[PDB]
Amino acid sequence: PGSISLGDLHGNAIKLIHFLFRHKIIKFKTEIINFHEAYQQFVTIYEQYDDMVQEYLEIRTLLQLIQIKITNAQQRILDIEQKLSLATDHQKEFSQSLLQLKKPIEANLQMAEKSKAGLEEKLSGLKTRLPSCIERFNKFMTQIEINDIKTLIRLLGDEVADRGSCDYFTLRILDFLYQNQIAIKIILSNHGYEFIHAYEKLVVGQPFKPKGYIGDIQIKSFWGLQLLLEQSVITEEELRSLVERAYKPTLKIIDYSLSEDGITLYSHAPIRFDSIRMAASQLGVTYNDSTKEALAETIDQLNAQLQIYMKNNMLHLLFENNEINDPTNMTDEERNASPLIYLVWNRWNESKEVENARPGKYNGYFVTYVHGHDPFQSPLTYVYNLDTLCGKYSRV
Amino acid sequence: PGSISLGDLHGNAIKLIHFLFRHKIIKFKTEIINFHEAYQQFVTIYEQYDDMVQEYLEIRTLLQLIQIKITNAQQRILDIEQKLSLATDHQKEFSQSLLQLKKPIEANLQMAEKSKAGLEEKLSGLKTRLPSCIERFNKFMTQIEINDIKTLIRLLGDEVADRGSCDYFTLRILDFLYQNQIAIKIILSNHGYEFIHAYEKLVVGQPFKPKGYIGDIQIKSFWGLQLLLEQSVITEEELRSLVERAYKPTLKIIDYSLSEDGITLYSHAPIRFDSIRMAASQLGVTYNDSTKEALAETIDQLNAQLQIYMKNNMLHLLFENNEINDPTNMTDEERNASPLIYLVWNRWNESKEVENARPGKYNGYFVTYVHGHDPFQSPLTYVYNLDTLCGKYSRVGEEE
Ligand SMILES: [Br-]
Ligand SMILES: [Br-]
Ligand SMILES: [Br-]
Ligand SMILES: [Br-]
Ligand SMILES: [Br-]
Ligand SMILES: [Br-]
Ligand SMILES: [Mn+2]
Ligand SMILES: [Mn+2]
Ligand SMILES: [Mn+2]
Ligand SMILES: [Mn+2]
Repeated sequence: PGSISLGDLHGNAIKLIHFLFRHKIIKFKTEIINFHEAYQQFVTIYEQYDDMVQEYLEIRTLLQLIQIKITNAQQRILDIEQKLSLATDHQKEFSQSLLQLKKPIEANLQMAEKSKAGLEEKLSGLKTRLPSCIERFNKFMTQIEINDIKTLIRLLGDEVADRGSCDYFTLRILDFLYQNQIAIKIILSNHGYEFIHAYEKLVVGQPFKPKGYIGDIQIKSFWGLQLLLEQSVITEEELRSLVERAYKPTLKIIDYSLSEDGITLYSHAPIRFDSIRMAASQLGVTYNDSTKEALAETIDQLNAQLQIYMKNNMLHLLFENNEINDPTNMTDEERNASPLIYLVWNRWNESKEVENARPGKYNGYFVTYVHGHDPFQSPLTYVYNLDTLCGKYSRV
Repeated sequence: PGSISLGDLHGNAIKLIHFLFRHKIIKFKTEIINFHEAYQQFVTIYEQYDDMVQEYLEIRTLLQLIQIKITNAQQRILDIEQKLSLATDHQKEFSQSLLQLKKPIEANLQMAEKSKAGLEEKLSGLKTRLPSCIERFNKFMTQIEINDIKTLIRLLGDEVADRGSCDYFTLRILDFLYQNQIAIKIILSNHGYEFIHAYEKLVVGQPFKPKGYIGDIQIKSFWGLQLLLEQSVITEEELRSLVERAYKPTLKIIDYSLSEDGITLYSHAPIRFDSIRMAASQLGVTYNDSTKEALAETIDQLNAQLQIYMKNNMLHLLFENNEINDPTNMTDEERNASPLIYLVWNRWNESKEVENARPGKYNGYFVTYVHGHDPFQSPLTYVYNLDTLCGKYSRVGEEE
C-alpha cells in the first residue's frame, strides 16, 4: 500500500515508460524476445514523432506570419481601390499614381498566397505520415502488460504540455494504467495547467488552444497532441475519453501520505508550509492542521474543490492574475492573492530557505516535503527535490 | 540665391528662434529693450511649457495602464456573473465560491477607478494653466519683425513631433515667416512623418493621433500641440489654417541647388546617390540623371508627386511597410520597396561609406551632399553633416 513518486517527466512519454519499467509496474509480454529491440522501437517512434512536431511548429509560425502579410496587403489594396473609386474628374495624376502604387501590393499578395499554399501542402504531407507513427505506437502498446498493481504511482507534474514530443502518447499510457486498475495521482502543475486550459476551452466550444504564458517550444508536447486532433488522426471522442477518465480524476492541488507520526506533503513546485492555508482561503475551505489527520482532511477538501472547478470548465478562474510580475518569485501580496499560481510556479532560492518556511515538525507531527525538480538544493533532510528519473518510495 | 540650412532642430522652437536671430532673419522691434530680457521671456515660457508637457506625458502613460486594469477587471467580473446561472441547479456551494472570487476583483476595479479619476483631475488642473502660456507666447510674437527677406530658409527635418516642447510654437513661427514672404523649404523626415500622419487623419475626421512608431517621449512636441487641441485651447480651424498655408507647401522629398558645374543635394537622412531613382520608381516618375539639369527636373517631379500625396491626405500610403526590421539599416530589397522610408530613417556607418555610395562627381557634374545631423562622421569633403556647429550658409556658387 505504498507509493513511488516521479518528479522528472517534462512531457516526455519515454521517461514515463522508463519509470514504469524500472520500477516493475509494467513489463513486456512473454512473446517478446529482445527487450532492447522492443524498447528501442518506442525510442525510435518517439524521436521520429518529435521531428514531425518540430516541423509542425515551424509551419505554424510561418503560416501565422503569412496571414498577417495577406491581411495587410488586402486592406491596403481595398483602401487604394476606394480612393480610385471616389476620385474627382480632375485627378488624372492622382489616379495614375495610385494605380501603379497598387501593383507591388498585388504582387506581394500573390506571392504570400502562393507561399501559404505551399505551407498548407507541407502540412498535408505531415498528415500523410502521422498515421504510420500512431500505428507503430499502437503496436508497441500491445506488447506491454501490467506487472505490479499494488503500488500507487504519483507524478509530481509537468506531465503534459511541456518540452517532449506528444501528449497523446502520455495520455494513452495513463489510460493503460487506468484500464489495469493502477492507482495514480498527478499534482497540478504549471505545464499541466496549460493543457487543462486548452481542454476546458475545447469542451465549451472555444479553440483547443493553451493559455500561452509558456512559449510554444516549452509546450511542444501539447502541440504534438493538437496536431493529431486538428488533422483528424484522432477523434475528439477519444481525446475526451482519455482526459475525462484517465487524467482529470487523478489531479490534486496537493497530495499527502500519512505515517504513524508524520505527514508527507507532495507539491509540484517547492512551497512554504503556510501556502496550504492560503490556498484554503481562496477556495473557501476551512483550514485546520491541529493534527496530521486534520491537515489531511483540509487537503482532501482542497482537492474536492479542484474537481468542482474542473467539472465546470472554469479552472482558468483560479489562474488569472495580470499583476504578477514574476510567478517564480511572487511577493507576499501575490501569494495571498493567487496561491494556486504560487503552488505551480514557485522556484526556491537561498532567501526562501528561512526558519518557519518549511518546518520539519509541526503541531507534534513530523512534516516531510516532496516536490518536483527545482534547481535549488535544500540541505534540509526532510525536503526531497525529485530531479531524477529514479522514484521515491514511501516507507513503513 | 543664398540660403541657410538647419540640421539640428528636434522639435525645439527655441532652437528655431535662435537660428533665425543668429542669421539676421528676424529682429526685435526698436521699441523693445532690453533685447536679452525679451528673449529670456520666451525661454521661460518654453521651459515652463516643456515641464507641463512632461507632466502630460506622465499622466497619459498612467491613464493607459489604469485603463488596462479597469478593462481586465470588468471582463472577469462579467465572466463570473455569466457563470452564475442558474441559481436553481444546486450550484449553491459553487455559486458561493464564485461570489467570493468576485470580491477582490471588484475591489481592484474600484481602486483603479479612483486612480483614473485623480489623474483626470490632474489633467484638468494642467488644462487651466495652458491659456496663460499661449498668451505669453502670443505677446512675444508681437515683439519681433522680419529683417532679411532675401535668404532661403531650409529645414533639413525633424522640425515637429520630436523631443522639444510644442509644435504649435514652431508652426506659428513658420507662419510668421510665411506672412513676411520668406522662402522656406522643409525636407520630409521621420519625425515630420509622425506629425503629418496624425494631421492627415484629423483632416478627414479621424483622431489626431500619430503613427506611433517613434516613442511618445521622442515625439513630445507633437503631444504638446495635441494637448492644446484636445483641451480646446487652440481650435482645429486654426491648426489646419497654419499647416495648410505655412507647412505643407514647403515640404520636399529632397531639395537641391545648382552651381555652374554641379548639383547640391539636401536630404534629411544621409542617403546614397542611387536612392533617388528608387524614389522615382515608387512614384512612377521618369528618372534621368544624364545631366545635372535632368537630375534637377527629376527631383522637381518627385516633389510635385509628394504634393499630390499631401493634398489628398494620403502620405501614409508611402510610409507603410511592416516587413522592415531596421529602418535605419534597410536592405537593398527594403530600399527598393520603400525608398521614402529609407530617405527619412537611414543612419550612416562605416559599412555604408564605400566608394560608389555618394560619388563627388557623376556623369560629368559635381555632386555635393548636405543632410541633417547623423552621428557617423564621413571624411568626404563634399559631404556636409549639419551638426549645429557646422556652418549653415550655402557654399559659394550655389543658386537656390
Ligand atoms: Br489631385
Ligand atoms: Br484543434
Ligand atoms: Br517562497
Ligand atoms: Br543656429
Ligand atoms: Br485631439
Ligand atoms: Br545606405
Ligand atoms: Mn513546473
Ligand atoms: Mn536529486
Ligand atoms: Mn540631431
Ligand atoms: Mn531624423
